Amino acid sequence: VLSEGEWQLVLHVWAKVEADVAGHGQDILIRLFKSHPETLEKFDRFKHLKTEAEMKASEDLKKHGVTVLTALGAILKKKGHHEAELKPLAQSHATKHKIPIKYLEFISEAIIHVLHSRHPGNFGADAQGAMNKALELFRKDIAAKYKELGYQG
Ligand code: HEM
Ligand code: NA
Repeated sequence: VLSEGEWQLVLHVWAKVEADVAGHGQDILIRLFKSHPETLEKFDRFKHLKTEAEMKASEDLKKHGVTVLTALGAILKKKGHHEAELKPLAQSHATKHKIPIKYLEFISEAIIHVLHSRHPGNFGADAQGAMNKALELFRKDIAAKYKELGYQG
């Protein structure tokens, strides 16, 4: 369980993300796909993209980035009371997309990397630790839901 103090570090960096969610989503998706190319193969819409330049120029990738980060934002803003938000997300990522927890760990890493790089003013050691705690809570709750849904993750 996160303290309120930890949630405020989380939401204070998220407020900077929200200056330009589209830009942050591009950086984060591209970071994921470059760091762990196997993750791109899960995307039938995007797996043809060969290079970072092609990724940067993809209007649909940018759109998806916004979808992803807005969903994650809505979860974080619940400060752990995210049962309703996680249900549809768990069901799609388990049953339709088939995303192992391992890959959730990878996008968590991508998120932290990008925030560390873009927001040194709001992502010092304490803030990063809070965000890590929030993303670990997220993955823990998702993993539990995966199991309920019949997916080993
Ligand atoms: C913070 C973690 C994540 C969030 C908040 C997130 C959020 C979303 C949302 C909102 C959608 C659209 C609605 C849906 O189908 O549920 C989506 C679709 C999808 N997600 Fe995720 N996602 C996350 C992690 C992942 C990861 C790590 C992968 C793969 C490595 C992945 C693969 C997909 C795929 C393949 C789709 C369908 C894309 C399409 O429209 O063709 N997601 N995600
Ligand atoms: Na800006």
